[PDB]
Parts: sequence; structure tokens; C-alpha cells
Amino acid sequence: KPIVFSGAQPSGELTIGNYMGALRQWVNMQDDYHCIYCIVDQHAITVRQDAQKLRKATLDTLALYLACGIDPEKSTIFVQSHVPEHAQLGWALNCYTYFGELSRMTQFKDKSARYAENINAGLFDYPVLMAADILLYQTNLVPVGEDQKQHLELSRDIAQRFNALYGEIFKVPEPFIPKSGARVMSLLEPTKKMSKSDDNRNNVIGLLEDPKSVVKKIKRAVTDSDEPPVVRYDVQNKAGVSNLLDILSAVTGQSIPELEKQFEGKMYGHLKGEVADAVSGMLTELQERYHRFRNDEAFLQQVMKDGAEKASAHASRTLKAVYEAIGFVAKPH
Amino acid sequence: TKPIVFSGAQPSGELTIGNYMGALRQWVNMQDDYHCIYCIVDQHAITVRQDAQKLRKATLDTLALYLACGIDPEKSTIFVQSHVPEHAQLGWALNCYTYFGELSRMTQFKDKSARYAENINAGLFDYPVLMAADILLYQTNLVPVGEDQKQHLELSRDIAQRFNALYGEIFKVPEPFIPKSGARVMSLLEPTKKMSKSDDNRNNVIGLLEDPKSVVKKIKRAVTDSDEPPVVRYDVQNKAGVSNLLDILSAVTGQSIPELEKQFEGKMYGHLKGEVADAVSGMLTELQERYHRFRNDEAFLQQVMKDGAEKASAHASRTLKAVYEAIGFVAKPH
Ligand SMILES: Nc1ncnc2c1ncn2[C@@H]1O[C@H](COP(=O)(O)OC(=O)[C@@H](N)Cc2c[nH]c3ccccc23)[C@@H](O)[C@H]1O
Ligand SMILES: O=C(O)[C@H]1Cc2c[nH]c3cccc(c23)S1
Repeated sequence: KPIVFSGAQPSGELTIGNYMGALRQWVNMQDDYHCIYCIVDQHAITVRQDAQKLRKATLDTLALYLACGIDPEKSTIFVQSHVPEHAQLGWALNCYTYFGELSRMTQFKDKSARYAENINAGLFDYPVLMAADILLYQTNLVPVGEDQKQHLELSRDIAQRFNALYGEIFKVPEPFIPKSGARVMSLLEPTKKMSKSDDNRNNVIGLLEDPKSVVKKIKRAVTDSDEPPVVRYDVQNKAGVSNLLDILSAVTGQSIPELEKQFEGKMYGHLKGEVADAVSGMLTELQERYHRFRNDEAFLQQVMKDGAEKASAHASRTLKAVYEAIGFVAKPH
Repeated sequence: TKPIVFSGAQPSGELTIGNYMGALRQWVNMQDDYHCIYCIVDQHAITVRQDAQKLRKATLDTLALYLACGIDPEKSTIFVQSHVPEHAQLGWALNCYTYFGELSRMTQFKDKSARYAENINAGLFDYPVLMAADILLYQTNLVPVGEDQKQHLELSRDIAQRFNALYGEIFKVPEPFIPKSGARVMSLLEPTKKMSKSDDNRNNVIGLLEDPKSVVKKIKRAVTDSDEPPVVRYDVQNKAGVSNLLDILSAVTGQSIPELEKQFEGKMYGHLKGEVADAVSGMLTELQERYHRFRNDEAFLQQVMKDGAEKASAHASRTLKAVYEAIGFVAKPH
């Protein structure tokens, strides 16, 4: 049974796209793979932010993942900084990573533009820590979005390079190739995917938005001039309408041919009304689960404590072999 | 509580008399006056590719060399860097408070880049930040280092002040402790070049574990100025070889530079190199007798490492917990 590792940023404002795409897909596969979810608070601090907000967002992310169906009995979920092995292997893998490999990262060069005032060593060194995150757990599979592909490739390079010197210490991870299938596009830019990182929040529906705000953003979702207004799937002529159908279908399960006949003789106004109802209905159940988890501090502590302990048994095993291989004197027990 | 001293050396190569005069001598001298913590920085060592068996042996060699020099485990915390996870942990956190430019301007990074151009790795680049972590973890007041670590030490003051300015007095701002004499021991055949463990010309280098007979031969061959007449006078700029030899003899006898200048009045360089030779030969001979007694007792080495890591961890965890609270990490449930 393959080991899967995902990093969860304790700062991402997750959208319905995240939830009905990757998250829903992985929630349904917790018994097929040994899934590990790691809230990467050590990665987060490469971008400076309020300390209290980072603490709060670490817990928000924990409760949100739980509300989405991550089951801490089936999967391992934990906070990165709670397992010191991440930093430890992070340092040691620096010594097997070329400076040039890090310099050629587009994530570093792109994030240098956005944060030209904090081009800090953490921003530069992020891929090595990522590499350590993955390799500690003998990970077979990493779901990555497009802008993490090069980071995963470095991880595979580091694993192979390290193995070539010392033996099969790490598993070489593979990208998880199949995509969720749900199509959720930006509400004003329906050629671009709805993204949690959009600075234009009116493109997205965040997982915690209330129904009044959902209607606001859906009602302003772009449509087509087509006279008469016809609810028909056409990603090039009627993308906006096609996006609303795709989102509704992702919410309800109804097929696109079913939805077309559902809205036969209906206007663009009612289609948005049905989308908002379906989306807010979905978000209302997620939200009540979120707040039940989120307000239960003892529960969240127990999850964090149990997850870190599960992660640690694997992480320390790998780090022990790493340190033995590199040549350190073992810590006297 | 006494003010805290922290310093480290790599279990790489063979420690030199430069390592002794720039760092190790002051470490011994400070053990009573301050609370001293001394580290074998094996995680720093691996920034230069090392044979794994040699690295493990070098760690034990270095520890026995500390003990031979007079570092006393009942006065000083002595410990191996990789035995205290908090060094790696604070290293990462402080990465996020260090500017890329501060690391690319590092003289040591550039020098090691040219020398290990086949292994210009991120550890070599990130080196100063882990060093910063090594120091700041212990609320360190003083860092006894040679002159070549000054830039590294100054970055760690910058990092500490930068972090404190955001978060309160989490760290002490450390101060360098760099000796007036012997901060930059020079190469015997090229006294304009610092004496370096990695020198391929071994006639430049006095090894602390090297055969005293070979050391005497190298010191007798040390190059000296062409002053006419020869005069044994301390002048590091114009009389580099002679002054370096005066520093070295000073480090063995404890006589001041002016007492040695008065002692060598009417004496020439041949007599000088002879005295330095006999003095260093005596010191290394006694050093190596203590070295082997410590080094051949691996169970003692193991006990020192365990006691030291445990003493170090108590202090490092206390600092790391405060760092984690300040930057906003959820604390690990206990
Ligand atoms: N020719 C010389 N003359 C005088 N002093 C010299 C000479 N060559 C070396 N030194 C000093 O010896 C110490 C050990 O050298 P390292 O190369 O191990 O030094 C190094 O590699 C450090 N980065 C180890 C370290 C890691 N973390 C620390 C924290 C505090 C202090 C030191 C450290 C050093 O003090 C060095 O300045
Ligand atoms: O930015 C992101 O989402 C990445 C954050 C991250 C840190 N460590 C890992 C390991 C696997 C996958 C990811 C990460 S995804």
C-alpha cells in the first residue's frame, strides 16, 4: 500500500475548487493509500506574517481538513514543526543539493518578484525542506499542482543522488498523475482555473463563505451575450455558463446533458440561483462540521499529538538511517 | 548564572595549531570564568563531502582532542551538534530571517566555492544560518573564534537583533572573543596566507596530532623576512613569518609578545625557529599523550557525548520553544 504525502499550507484560503477537486478525490481514497497530510508551518514562515494569525490559521487548516473528511484514524495529519526530523533532514539534504539547483527554481525566482524585500534564505531553501518532508516518510506518491512540479522533480533528484552514494535509503517519489475530474473555473475569468492563490477574491468561493456572500459572487459571474439566453454546454462560446454547469454538476452529481434539460427554457438568472443554492448547501454542511472541530481545542490537540507521534515513528526511522549512512556518530541512547 | 560561552569546531580534516591558538586555547582558558558550551559541528562538516567512516572517526578524534586540550566535561558542556535536533530546527526558522544577499557575500562561501566547485551545495551557502542557530540557542554572550569566523559571527548578531526587534528579547546578542595574538595563524612557508587544514602543501601546517618530529622539521623551515641585520621583533605587516613564530611560541609558553622580544634581543631567526620548534614539540608531545588516553576509551567518549547532549538539549529546547511561540507556531502537545 503506497504512501502518499501532501503539504497543506496553513495560510491557503481554500475554495470550492480545492474541495470538489483534489480534496474530495483524496478523502475518498484514504483506505486505498497510506495518506499523510502535513500542515507546513515551517514552510509558511518563509513569507513574513502575523504570528498570532499563523497560529490561528494552522488550527483553521487542521479543522478544515478534518471537516472535509480527512480521517485522522485512517490518515496521518500533523503539523510540520511538531516533528523535528523535518528540519534535521532539511539541513542534511542541503548538503546534497546543488546551489544551482535551488537558484534555477522558478518558484524561487517568481516569489523573489512578489517578495523582493524578503528574499530570505528560507524562500531560497524551501525546495530542500520540501524534499525532506517527502523523503522522511518513504513516500511513493505526491499530488502536486503545476507550480510544485519542479520542486517534486528536485526531490526525486535528491533521493536518487543520495541513494547512489549510500544505498536505497529513500524511496524515489512519483507524481500522482490522475486529476480529480471536477472542473471549477474562476467566476470572472472562466478560462483560468479557480485558484486559492488568486489576489482577486471575487473569482473564488472560499469554503467558509456564507450564503449571502455566495449569491453576491455567483450573481456577478460572467455569462455570454447569446440571444436568446440558452443554458448549453460550450466551453468556448459559453464558458461562463459552462463553468456554472460544471460547478453545479460537481455539487449535485447531475450530468451535463441532465442539467441542460433541467434548465431547458430557463434563464441565466435561475442557473446562478441554482448554482448558489447548491454551493451554499454544500458549504453549510462543511461549515457546521468545521466549527464543531475548530471549537474543540482538546480534540485538535489530540489530533495533532496523535498525528505527530505517527509521523515521528516513520520520520525518525528514516533519519536514523540517513545519519548512519552520512557518517554521524549516533546519539547515545 | 554565569554568562554563557559557546563555540564549535568541525570534525573535518586534522586540527591545526591555528585551530588551537584561534579557538581551542581560549575555550580552555574560559571554562571557569564563564559557563562554557563546546560543540563538534558535524552537520557543518558535511557541507564538504566526507567519507562516512572517516567522518564518524573524526567526530571521536575531535572530542578526544577537546579533552586533551583540557576541555573538562565536568566544567563545560561538550556535545555533538547532530545530537541536538534543535540546531537544525532553529537553523530553518532563522533561514526565514536571513537575507539571501547576506549569505552570498560570505567570504567563506566564496572561498569554499572555489575550492569545492564540484560540490557548491546549499549547505555551503546556508552554513552561516546554522552557525547563527548554534550560538543563539544557548543565550550565548561570548563566542571565542579565530579571525576567519568574524564575518559569520557578525551575521549572527544581525540575525539576533533582527529577530529581537520583531519579537522581544528572545535571543542574547553574542559578542566575539577573538584573541589579540594568534587570531590568524599563518602558513609556515607562505606567512601571508592563513594556515589551513585543507592546504595541499602540508609543509604549511602544524597538526595538533602530527608527529612532533615532523613539526620540528616544518618549524625550522619557516620562511622569515630578509631584514638586515635580522631582528626578532614583532611586526605582523613587515615581519610576518617572525611575528607568526612569536605568536606560536607565545601560545605555548604564555609569555607576552614583549617578553619574547626582550628574550630574543641579540638573537637571530635560526635561534628563534629552534626555540619555537622545541616549545611546540614539547606541547604537542604532552597533548598527544593525553589525546590517546582519552581517544582509546570510547565508552568514556560515549558518556561525555550523552551527558553533553543532555545538558545542551535542556538549554536549546528552552530557547527553541520561545522562538516557536514568537513566530506563531502551534506548540507541540506534550
Ligand atoms: N589559522 C588559524 N588561526 C587562528 N584561528 C584559526 C585558524 N584556522 C581556524 N581557526 C579557528 O579555529 C576554529 C575552528 O575552525 P573550524 O574551521 O572548525 O571553524 C568552523 O568551521 C566554524 N564555522 C565552526 C562553528 C560552527 N558553529 C559555530 C558556532 C560558534 C563558533 C564556531 C562555530 C574557528 O574558531 C576558526 O576561526
Ligand atoms: O505549496 C504547496 O502546496 C507545497 C507545500 C509543501 C511543503 N512540503 C511538501 C511536500 C509535498 C507537497 C507539498 C509540500 S505542496
